[PDB]
Amino acid sequence: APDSVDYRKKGYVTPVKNQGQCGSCWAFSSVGALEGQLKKKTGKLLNLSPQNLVDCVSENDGCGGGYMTNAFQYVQKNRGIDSEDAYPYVGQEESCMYNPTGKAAKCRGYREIPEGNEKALKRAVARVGPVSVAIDASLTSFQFYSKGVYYDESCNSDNLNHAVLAVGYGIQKGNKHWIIKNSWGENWGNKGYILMARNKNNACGIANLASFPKM
Ligand SMILES: *C(=O)([N][N]C(=O)[C]([C][C]([C])[C])[N]C(=O)O[C]C1=[C][C]=[C][C]=[C]1)[N][N]C(=O)[C]([C][C]([C])[C])[N]C(=O)O[C]C1=[C][C]=[C][C]=[C]1
Repeated sequence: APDSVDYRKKGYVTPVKNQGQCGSCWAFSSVGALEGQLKKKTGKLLNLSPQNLVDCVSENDGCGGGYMTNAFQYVQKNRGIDSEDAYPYVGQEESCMYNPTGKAAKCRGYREIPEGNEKALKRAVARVGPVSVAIDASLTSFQFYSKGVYYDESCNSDNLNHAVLAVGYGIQKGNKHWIIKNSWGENWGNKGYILMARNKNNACGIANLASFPKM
């Protein structure tokens, strides 16, 4: 486990997407996680379908919200997930139309990080790859972030309200951080990314609800 790692540099990350006016962030987090592993396992990098999840995961609420663990279990039971091309994103709830022939991957379960354990989280990102996480993205300081390691005393570790993708970690000007991939488009934050404080008392609940798919 290095002191710094960026999976974008390793080609384990697809370009930044934009969920739009739909609470499908959980879907984008799941997908991002699957894409890392799929890349790690097969050597290819393609866009998996968040819409597949939105319409098909019955234990979740589509645009009204959901959990990544539910999304992972779905892919396992369904024995697959479609590629973005085979099931494009519409940003709206629709009936499940999973196309078996557009299948791009699947998974055989998932693994959760010990709640609140930033150490294990780092270990997971180092060992396995991009990890799905939930944070508190309610603060105005988060909405308008652009540079530097983000942090705010007002952040609530118990009000988890946004699922996001941990694609790395490092240290900038003395500050350890998490390299986070958002789904609000590229013109947001730093080209769609945000570096959030690491080892700063589990800032914004970064390690409270994290997991990764297993293939
Ligand atoms: C996430 O999507 N978080 N919400 C957003 O990011 C919002 C959604 C609103 C529709 C506005 N912003 C947005 O969509 O805008 C994009 C944008 C913003 C600014 C500039 C440009 C573009 N949805 N939240 C969840 O899914 C949560 C998180 C989960 C990981 C804990 N889950 C949830 O609400 O629970 C649902 C549930 C599931 C199963 C059983 C019971 C409940």
